[PDB]
Parts: sequence; structure tokens; C-alpha cells
Amino acid sequence: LAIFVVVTYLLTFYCVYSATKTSVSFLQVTLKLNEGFNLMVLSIFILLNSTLLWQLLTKLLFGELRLIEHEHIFERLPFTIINTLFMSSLFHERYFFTVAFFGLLLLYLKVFHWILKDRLEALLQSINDSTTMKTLIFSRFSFNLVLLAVVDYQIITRCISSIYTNQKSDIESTSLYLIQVMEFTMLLIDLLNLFLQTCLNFWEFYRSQQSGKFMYEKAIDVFTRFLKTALHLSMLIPFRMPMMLLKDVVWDILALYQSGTSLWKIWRNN
Amino acid sequence: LAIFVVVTYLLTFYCVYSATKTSVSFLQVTLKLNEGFNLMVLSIFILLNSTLLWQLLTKLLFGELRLIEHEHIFERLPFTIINTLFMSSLFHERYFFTVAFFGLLLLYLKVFHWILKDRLEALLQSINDSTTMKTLIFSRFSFNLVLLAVVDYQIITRCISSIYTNQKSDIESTSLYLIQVMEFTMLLIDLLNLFLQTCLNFWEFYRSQQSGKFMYEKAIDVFTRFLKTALHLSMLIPFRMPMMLLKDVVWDILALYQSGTSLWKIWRNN
Repeated sequence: LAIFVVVTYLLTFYCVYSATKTSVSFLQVTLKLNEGFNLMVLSIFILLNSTLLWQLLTKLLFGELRLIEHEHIFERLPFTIINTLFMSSLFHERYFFTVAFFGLLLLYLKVFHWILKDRLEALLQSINDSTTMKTLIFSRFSFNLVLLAVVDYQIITRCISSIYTNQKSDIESTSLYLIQVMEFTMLLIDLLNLFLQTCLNFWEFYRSQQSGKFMYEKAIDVFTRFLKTALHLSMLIPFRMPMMLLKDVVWDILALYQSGTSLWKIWRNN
Repeated sequence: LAIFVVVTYLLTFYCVYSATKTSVSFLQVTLKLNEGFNLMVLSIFILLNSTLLWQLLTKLLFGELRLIEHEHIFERLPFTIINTLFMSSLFHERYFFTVAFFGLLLLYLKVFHWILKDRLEALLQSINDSTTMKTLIFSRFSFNLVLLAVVDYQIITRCISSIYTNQKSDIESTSLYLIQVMEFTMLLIDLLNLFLQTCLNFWEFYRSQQSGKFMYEKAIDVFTRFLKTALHLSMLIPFRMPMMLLKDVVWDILALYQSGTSLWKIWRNN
């Protein structure tokens, strides 16, 4: 594969070079490239470059990935892919390549988020060897979670600005981008859960170091389900394909059942 | 996820049931379902079912998958996905869901083929513990390879029949299906390589048991590259987007360079 990318570069260079050599003004070149085949070549090259970066970003964040992470990712992917493709298909007619881009972005982040969860478990397990040191060591989760948190927030902030700016012109495309807000919001919400769980885990450490948690853990997980449910439910307000959004609303309802079970335990305890 | 699928079933059932309850003839039902929303529901359900089967097919063939397989798969996937999507995009206008289906089929097989290669290495390594027994044990590769071989051949056979049958009507769609023949042929060719390599590995075993291989190994790998190159080159004959096919033709040319290196060693040896 590495060389496939090298060759794509060489083609891409020529494509530009040729348009350049055969023109006088950079604007003439700009169009020739954005007009035909050469644009598609550039697009392919960009996607390959993005992909290579995401692989690096894993190396700089998670490194090698543990078997257990590889397994969870492998299992979650084909279904993640179907569902993304379903919501994506809706707008292919107007935006296919932009949509394909966002499709990839959502995947790469979902993968990073799934991995992060497993990294929390690892840092929790190491508590006994660190003992006192967890006080500072736990920040290793933060230097994974926070980094993703910044990215998720930035995407949402940017999506919204764009939507508002052209909301009256993008009469259908608002749904494209507003769905993206929902999906990226869902990631931000899951990350918030991991934050809160981390906080409760650090809280237990503290109390031991200082020297009912189970229900505190449920309260976090129950709230999280509620918050996510509220998001997907409010998403059904716009006219464009509420029935397609509904598949996730319905999943959240299943989660709401799981909340019901946790709630029963809470209510019973009093 | 498991329950997402259960719910999809329940919806899908109702969708049909309702059309059924509210009709007299099965044909009225057939249309209502194939006419609107209910068709899409059925399509979603089918894709989920196919996915679950592919997961089972792994369990019945490769089981759990070794870390090394998980790693190779993980790394090869995003690029496999880009390139499939590129060739797929070309026909989305007329066939998106059929195309998406074939996209998934090509992936699942590529994954099975990548895994198979690694299973050959494992069976080769075990030679020393089996000693004499390799005589029969090696058939374990065959009960992986042959099974995929049957499937690859059947797909090709079926694709061709369909193409010929409607070749004069599918004036553009021939390219869709003919590209699929090429891609599935490429899998059949890679599998042929593994067969031949297995045969040469068994051949070495035999000679030891009976009691220059490196160049024999190269001759197989060099032929394989040639055969694949010839396929992709002949694929540029049809009018429809020879430039898109060209990306693989060009990759094969890179391989042809690798053949050149192996050939030099052969020519030198004489």
C-alpha cells in the first residue's frame, strides 16, 4: 500500500504540473484542475493522506493497540459501517464525497473512543501498583480523553456555525449537517460518560488514599442514557427523514429500558 | 448491537404484517412493500442478517483469529475501503444498494483471504511437531482454501452468466458487473497463489519425508503477478472509465517491477 500512495502522489503532481505548464495564470490552472479528471486525482490523494494521518494519530495516542481493543473494534465496525452508510446514502445525490469524508471522520473517532474506554479499564487495574501515584498517573487518561474532547467540541462548534450561516439556503442540506452534529454530539456524550466514570474511579482512589460506589456508577450511566435519548428525540423535529433518524431514537429507547432497570435499583434503595 | 437487530426484525415483521392484514392478495402486499418505506426496512434487515452470518462464517472457519491476523486486517481495511468506494461510486446513480452489497461481499472475502495466508504460515511452522503427520494435517489448509475457492469460482461463474444474458441491455451496467468479475477474479488469483505456495511447501515436506526451493517460490510469485497484470490490462478494453481501472493496472505494474527483480535472480542463475 505504501507505494500505491507514492504513485498517487506522482500522478497528482503531474496532473497539477501539466495544467500549470500549459497555462499562464494560476486561475486558469485552478479551473482546469477543478474542472475534470485532475480534480478526482487530487481527491483520491487527499483521502489517502488523511488515512495515513489517522494511522499515525493512533500511533501517537494508543500506539499498538492491545488485542482486546482490536477485537472490540473488529466486532463493532461492520455494523457501525452499515448504519453510517444508511444515513449517508440519503444525501449522496448532492454531496457524496463530502459525505464520504464525514463518514470516515465519524468512524475514526468512534474507533478512538472505543479504545479510550478500554484504556480507562487498564488505568483502573493499575491502581494497586501505583497506590499513591494514581494521584498523578490518572492524567494519562486525561491525555487521551481531553484530547478527543477538544476535537469533538471543535467539530460541533464548526458544524453549527456553518449550518446557521447558510441555514436558509441549505434547505435540505441542513439535515445533512445537522445529522452530523447529532452523530458527533453522541460521541461527545459518550466521552462525557467516560469522563464522569473516570472521575468516580479517581474519587474511590482518593477515599482509599485519604483513609456504595456501584450506585454512583449507575447514576452516571443512567443520566448518560437520558441525555443521549433527549438528543435523538429532539432530532426528529425537522422535516427531512425523521423515519431514518428514528432507528437511533429507537436504540436509545432500548437503552431507556436499561435505565429503567438501574432506576428500579435506585428507587428500591430509596 | 444484538438487540438492534432484534428490534429491526420486529419492525420488519410488522411492516410486512400490516401490509398483509390490510390486503387480500399476496401481490397487493408484494407491491406495497416494494413500493415504499417497508422495502427499505426489509433491506436494512437483510444487510444486518448478512453481517451476522459473515461473523458466524468466521467462527466456523477461523474461529477467534490470532492477534497477527487482527493486525493485518486492521491495517489493510481503510485502504481497501477507499478503493472499493471509488469504483463503487461510479455506479451509485443506478445501483447504489446492489453496489453496496457487492462492496461488502468483496470485503468479507478479502478478509477471509488475508487470514488464510496467515493460516498457511501457521501450518508451515507446525511441520516439525507433526513430522510425518503433515502428510494428512496439511489438508487443514485445504479445508479453508478450497472452501474459499469454491465460493470465488461460483461468484465468477454467476457474474458472467448474468453479464452475457443481458450484455446488450446493460450498456453501462456491464461495466459494473464486469468490474466485479475482475475484482473477484483477483481474489481467485491470490487464492491460486496460496494454493501453489502450499503445494511447494508440501513438496518440500515430502522430499524431507522421502529422504533450491527459494527460486521455485519466486517462480510462483512472478507468475502470479503476471497473471494478475494480464487481467487488469485486458480490463481496460471497454469504454467505461478505463482511467478508474487504471489505478489497479498501475499497481500491477509496480508489482511487475518486483517481478523484474525476481526475474533478474532467475536469469542470473540461468
